[PDB]
Amino acid sequence: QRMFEIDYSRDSFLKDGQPFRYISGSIHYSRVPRFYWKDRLLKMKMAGLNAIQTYVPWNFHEPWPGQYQFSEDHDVEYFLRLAHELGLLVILRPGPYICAEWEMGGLPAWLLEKESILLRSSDPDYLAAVDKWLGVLLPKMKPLLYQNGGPVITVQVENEYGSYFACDFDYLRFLQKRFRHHLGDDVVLFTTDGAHKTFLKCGALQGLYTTVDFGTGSNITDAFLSQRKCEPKGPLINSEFYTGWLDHWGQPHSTIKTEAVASSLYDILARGASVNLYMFIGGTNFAYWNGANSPYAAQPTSYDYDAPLSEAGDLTEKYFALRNIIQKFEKVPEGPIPPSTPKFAYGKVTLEKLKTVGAALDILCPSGPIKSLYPLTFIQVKQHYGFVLYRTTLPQDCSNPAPLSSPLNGVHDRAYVAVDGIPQGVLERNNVITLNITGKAGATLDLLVENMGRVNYGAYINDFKGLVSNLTLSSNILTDWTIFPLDTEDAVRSHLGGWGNYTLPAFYMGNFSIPSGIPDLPQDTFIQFPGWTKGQVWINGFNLGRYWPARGPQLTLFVPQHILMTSAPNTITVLELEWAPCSSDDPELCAVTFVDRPVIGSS
Amino acid sequence: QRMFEIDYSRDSFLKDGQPFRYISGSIHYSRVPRFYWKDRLLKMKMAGLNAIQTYVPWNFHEPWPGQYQFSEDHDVEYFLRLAHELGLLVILRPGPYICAEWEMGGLPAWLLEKESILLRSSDPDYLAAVDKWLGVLLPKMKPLLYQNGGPVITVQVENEYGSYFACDFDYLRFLQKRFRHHLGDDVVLFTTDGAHKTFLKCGALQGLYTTVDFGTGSNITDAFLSQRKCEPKGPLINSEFYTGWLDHWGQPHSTIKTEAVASSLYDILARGASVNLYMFIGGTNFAYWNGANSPYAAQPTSYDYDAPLSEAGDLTEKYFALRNIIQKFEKVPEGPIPPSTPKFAYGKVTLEKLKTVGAALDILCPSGPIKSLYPLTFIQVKQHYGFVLYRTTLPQDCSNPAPLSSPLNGVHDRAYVAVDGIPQGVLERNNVITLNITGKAGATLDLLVENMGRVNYGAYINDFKGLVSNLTLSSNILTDWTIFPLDTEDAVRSHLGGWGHRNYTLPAFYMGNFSIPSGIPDLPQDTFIQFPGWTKGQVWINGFNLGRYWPARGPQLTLFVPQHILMTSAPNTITVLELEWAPCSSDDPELCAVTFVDRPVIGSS
Ligand SMILES: CCCC/N=C1\SC[C@@H]2[C@H](O)[C@H](O)[C@@H](O)CN12
Ligand SMILES: CCCC/N=C1\SC[C@@H]2[C@H](O)[C@H](O)[C@@H](O)CN12
Ligand SMILES: *[C@@H]1O[C@H](CO)[C@@H](O)[C@H](O)[C@H]1NC(C)=O
Ligand SMILES: *[C@@H]1O[C@H](CO)[C@@H](O)[C@H](O)[C@H]1NC(C)=O
Ligand SMILES: *[C@@H]1O[C@H](CO)[C@@H](O)[C@H](O)[C@H]1NC(C)=O
Ligand SMILES: *[C@@H]1O[C@H](CO)[C@@H](O)[C@H](O)[C@H]1NC(C)=O
Ligand SMILES: *[C@@H]1O[C@H](CO)[C@@H](O)[C@H](O)[C@H]1NC(C)=O
Ligand SMILES: *[C@@H]1O[C@H](CO)[C@@H](O)[C@H](O)[C@H]1NC(C)=O
Ligand SMILES: *[C@@H]1O[C@H](CO)[C@@H](O)[C@H](O)[C@H]1NC(C)=O
Ligand SMILES: *[C@@H]1O[C@H](CO)[C@@H](O)[C@H](O)[C@H]1NC(C)=O
Ligand SMILES: [Cl-]
Ligand SMILES: [Cl-]
Repeated sequence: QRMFEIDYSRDSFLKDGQPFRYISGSIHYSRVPRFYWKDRLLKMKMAGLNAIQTYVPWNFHEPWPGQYQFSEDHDVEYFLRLAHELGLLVILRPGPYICAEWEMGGLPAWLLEKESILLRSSDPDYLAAVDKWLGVLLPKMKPLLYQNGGPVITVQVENEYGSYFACDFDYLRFLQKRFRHHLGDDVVLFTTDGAHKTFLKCGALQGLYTTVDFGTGSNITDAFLSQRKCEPKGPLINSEFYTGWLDHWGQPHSTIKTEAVASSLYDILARGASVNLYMFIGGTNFAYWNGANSPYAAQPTSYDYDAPLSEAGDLTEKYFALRNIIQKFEKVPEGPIPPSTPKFAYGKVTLEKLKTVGAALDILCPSGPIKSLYPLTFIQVKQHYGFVLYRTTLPQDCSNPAPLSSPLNGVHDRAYVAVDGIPQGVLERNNVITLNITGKAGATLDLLVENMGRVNYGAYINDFKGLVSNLTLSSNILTDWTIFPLDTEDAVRSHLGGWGNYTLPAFYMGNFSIPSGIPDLPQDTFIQFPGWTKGQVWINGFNLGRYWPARGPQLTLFVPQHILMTSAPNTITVLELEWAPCSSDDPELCAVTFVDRPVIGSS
Repeated sequence: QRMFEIDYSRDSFLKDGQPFRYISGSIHYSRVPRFYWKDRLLKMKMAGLNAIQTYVPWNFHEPWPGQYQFSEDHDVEYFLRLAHELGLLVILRPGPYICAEWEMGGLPAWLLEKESILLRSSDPDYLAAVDKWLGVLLPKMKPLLYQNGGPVITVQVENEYGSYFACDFDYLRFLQKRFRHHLGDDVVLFTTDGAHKTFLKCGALQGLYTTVDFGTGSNITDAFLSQRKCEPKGPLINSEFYTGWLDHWGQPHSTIKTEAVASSLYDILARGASVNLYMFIGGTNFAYWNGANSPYAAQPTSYDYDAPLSEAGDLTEKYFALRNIIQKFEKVPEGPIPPSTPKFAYGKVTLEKLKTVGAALDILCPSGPIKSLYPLTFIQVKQHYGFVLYRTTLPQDCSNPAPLSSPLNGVHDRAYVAVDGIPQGVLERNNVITLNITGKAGATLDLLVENMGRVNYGAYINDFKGLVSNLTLSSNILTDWTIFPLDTEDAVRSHLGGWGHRNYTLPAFYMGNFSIPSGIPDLPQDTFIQFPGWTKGQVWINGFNLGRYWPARGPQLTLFVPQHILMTSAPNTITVLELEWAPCSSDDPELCAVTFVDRPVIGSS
């Protein structure tokens, strides 16, 4: 009965045999707690959007081969039924690579167990993994297709493949074939590339509808001329019309002026194109989900993206401006719009040192260490995210400062160094490849190595983390390593088994109570770390992401109220990696602050 | 052993043998929805108060004799446990008369079934009923007494008795005897009166600790000296230190400056005096609970009182300044203060007229009317609050306007008049006792009479309501009356029988529905409803009577709507009973509407 298709006559979509144009906003269910899905979707519907667009991050659902996460916050099918229920159509972007400022562009790290794998190509081991994944994901998506009573109207194949070096058309044909096998022959399949013949050359394929992306700085006539070169008939489509842009730690927060977004949007819409706003809400890279660009620069925890809905889902000026623009082409729904959530400043919460990482290896590594003559990568020791401790012992005496070095810039991505429990400093990928250490002969040399996010774009998406090449001490190669994978998540959640200048990396814990019986508490809040330097934060064992007040521009992290409790005290755990304000006699300096406003744009 | 006593040697209270003085705030549980009890008491705790004071309005708990309300919003026992769980002490004021700008000063209207009753006196019928109420309420309060493990440290007997004319000391001794009977010999019993010998004269009694009240305009030294005259030894106590004042419809909203309150509080506390702030939160007079003053002037729906916590419980600047003053004397609790609740503007909701009151008689009055030669009062027809319809026929032709009058000024308190379904205007207690009417001989004369609130202070608390004396037409007494007491609360919850039982316009019901989405964490929120183009009436949402609106007079324009009576997915039904003029006649539906705004307007122009 229900039909969605391209008609090449009036250069648009037909939905059930009538002209249709979509006005869509991106929302990534993996960046919004499920608790807030309906709030974010309804606020989108109230803006006049007739569709949403989302990415399926493969690594978010298949963290090990044959092990799947489809429940609760990982419940993509529920997210799509929710959008359908609210009268929203869906543009589905299942990858397998999605880019998206997300860890390894969505590709699982365990693909790198074949060290020579060519990602995003007809590499047969890559293809076999993708097919297995498609064979799990696509049967789930099939009943959600418009034609089968669901909201899914079009499906993107890959993501900006014309920007990748490999240019493997056999790979794209494999995807087309497999998508067609699981989804049937009616579903509209499409690609998205940069709006210029140089990008379309390797991205476009026969039988996949070619669409472009571009933001407020591109000539709109030209951008659409580049799409029409590939598709002379059918809908003009901008699949990613930038409402804002991404951040990197240590760089200024990106913003795009409302007026530019509204002007461009009106223009796109008036030509009768379908369009998706990237992002409409950005949300947050919780835990270790953020990505990175080459040359190595990680994106921060916040994925606010200067979107119309702020990271916490607030209604912004930009929100109402775009709504006003869409009102010129559609009647938007009636009624008042769900509000920006109330925010509460819980104030200062004092922390106490629980344990250094060194002192906690029993619980961080219950299996015992892996021993190896040379250093092993994260992939080889079977850890994907977080931190691995690399231990050796000095061979020569170092009373005088000896150079500890990764000659091949093989510290991926940052390493916190200690000799016999004296902090020595930091090795930084691309930036600091040498550091002067001291200690006795037979001293324990510790390098705590952080994966700061796998690169999500470009040639270097095969980003093994860890010590990926040798380290040398006074030009001599350090050998005889004792490598500890670290179950930081497990250990924080069990209060490190205790259930019932630099400083050494350590866990700091405190807590705070919220009164019950109060109809408006708990509320959303923002955590601040003044005096801290770099680390990871959990509240009630929930990993809220990374803090780095030392680099900016993000100083506060979003804390959604639903992980806060009133029946029992809430516990905050910080893993500070470089310097904690906690030696002081004054214990009041060893503390975090909850504030009612975000600071993601610090100078 | 748990003890709380007056230390007469040391001019002080002893709590478990230690010196104690209290810094209390008034909160009336009958004026805050239960949903928000814990919110207000925690805000009051976080202010630095170590006690709260509250009244028990008898009529709130015994609407008819031997028929009690002690559950939910009427659950005083629970309110007190909640104050105790928060570590607050409680100063209980159970009347039996409480004043409090509350209908009849808390006295049940049914006491008036004896027309000649002398209230607040040793009149034997008033005593019997008081005694019966104390036998119900006081045994419930006994285990909440500090000595028995609860929060209650002192208990007020009567309320400003010294201001009342009767000066019946036997009455006071009767109360003391019965309070002692149910509560025991250790409870601290006390009285409150104006800070001046002319009030303390009839208020004070041996055995009851004498305390005073006074506000920011009183001389603190003179006030405490009047107290010391009755009580030479023991703690100084201002039982009602006014942080603001009451309103009346038609008068500007009363405010008292934060500075004057702060500096008076400082000085009271510098004396080592115990003090209670009246009000700390004021809340709302829902339904028909408001009182009035003589000469007749009703207090409005809002009981904001310019309190440190606003009507809807907001922290105000006054709150912070008062918290700061207390901090100078006492350590105040640590941690963040629960916030002002989020308010939400639901916007315009259109209503439409469902039925005039005239057309809804059968559902409003299902047992039928009472027939009487001359008019009967609300009490005689067994209705205490709301509206009573009086009906007769014109005994003569009035094709030329003829005067309808209540020569003895006996329309209590407002009558909405119609002849054969044509509205004629309004009769008003004091202001307008005559109204010109037209109609044919034998036409139906209707007077919809509103009880605007029984006087809560003065000699005139025996306020019957209704047509309390005869009407004349062209000077001749009108006879043969058909009187319909109106069951408006029931009729509204059944949607005028629609849902079954599992210039002027005719008084009429207007209804309209609005939805709020489910699965949104922060919806529904508190709101405020406004009535642009409407005149005077009653409003319900989901059958919860939010009180009276009178935007024609002010100063209150909005009414407070607590979030917990609002529902998701299921439509919320607004019912408006407009009494004088509805904006609903033109061919513009969008005029027939109300608006929900996110800020209160109780203090305008
Ligand atoms: C020249 C920049 C091209 C890199 N592409 C980007 S950076 C921001 C966005 C998101 O990553 C999105 O997932 C990409 O499709 C397009 N894009
Ligand atoms: C000037 C006459 C004073 C009448 N008493 C009042 S008006 C405000 C307050 C409350 O009504 C309160 O219930 C009374 O005790 C004292 N009082
Ligand atoms: C866009 O480019 C076209 C040429 O294709 C040109 O005619 C037009 O002026 C340009 N518009 C803007 C906004 O620069
Ligand atoms: C190590 O020490 C040598 C000699 O003291 C010095 O030249 C060098 O700068 C040091 N390492 C670094 C960080 O450059
Ligand atoms: C380290 O050096 C040894 C010996 O030269 C070599 O076998 C090994 O491959 C090197 N490892 C890395 C990661 O460079
Ligand atoms: C937080 O928890 C610790 C230990 O569980 C406890 O000592 C403290 O009272 C709690 N609240 C704080 C830190 O104020
Ligand atoms: C209050 O009255 C006393 C007399 O009892 C007087 O000494 C004092 O000056 C007065 N204070 C004020 C503020 O008027
Ligand atoms: C009633 O009408 C008479 C004229 O018959 C007039 O004198 C009088 O002022 C009117 N009274 C009122 C209350 O309008
Ligand atoms: C009504 O008038 C009659 C006759 O004067 C009188 O007996 C009676 O008391 C009056 N009733 C009222 C309620 O005024
Ligand atoms: C008002 O809502 C009630 C309850 O659902 C219903 O009985 C009535 O018919 C509704 N009217 C409108 C216009 O929605
Ligand atoms: Cl997307
Ligand atoms: Cl009180």
